Formats: sequence, structure tokens, C-alpha cells
Amino acid sequence: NTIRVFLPNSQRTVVNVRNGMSLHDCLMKALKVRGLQPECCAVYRLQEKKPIGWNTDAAWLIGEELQVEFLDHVPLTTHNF
Ligand SMILES: *[C@@H](c1ccc(OCC(N)=O)c(OC)c1)[C@H]1C(=O)c2ccccc2N1C(C)=O
Repeated sequence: NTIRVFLPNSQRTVVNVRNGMSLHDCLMKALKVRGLQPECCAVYRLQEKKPIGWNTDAAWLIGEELQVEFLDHVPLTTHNF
């Protein structure tokens, strides 16, 4: 049960989905092997780009195309403690 995921810089990957798996868990490895972390990105369902969260249950998205974008490079609030 595969989902098509478009990535930044014209890249693209297919990921496998099991029931209950979150989007984060479904995409973690496919992003890691391309040098990307979900925490640095936003994800969308193509339907237009509709934003969805990283805790979306990916089983409901089988059959759709998703898109991953980098978050804009703006400073984060300090969290060192
Ligand atoms: C990726 C990363 C990039 C940008 C982030 O947020 C930008 C924003 N204002 O929302 C982000 O949030 C977690 C992550 C990578 C970084 O480039 C980076 C900078 C600072 C802190 C953490 C990170 N990054 C992570 C989480 O790997």
C-alpha cells in the first residue's frame, strides 16, 4: 500500500503505509535517506495543496499524492533548557 510523495527540488519517493502508522512514521526513513527531517518540513495533501499534520493517520491517505516542503528559515524561539 504505497503513497506517492513529492519532495523539494523536484524529488519524489514512494512510501509504504501500514494501518495506524502516522505520516511522520511513514515518511521518516524516506526523508532521512535524502538528508531531510520531518521536523524541518511541512506536508500537504494534493486535492491544490491542503496542509495536514505529521500525526495524520497515513492509512486514510492511501491513493492520494502528498507534497513535502521545507519550512521557511526564520529563527525559532530559544529552547535550550
Ligand atoms: C531543520 C529545521 C528548519 C527550520 C525549522 O523551523 C523554521 C521555522 N521558523 O519554523 C525547524 O523547526 C524544527 C527545523 C533543521 C534546521 O535547519 C534547524 C534550525 C534550528 C533548529 C532545529 C533545526 N533543524 C532540525 C529540527 O533538524
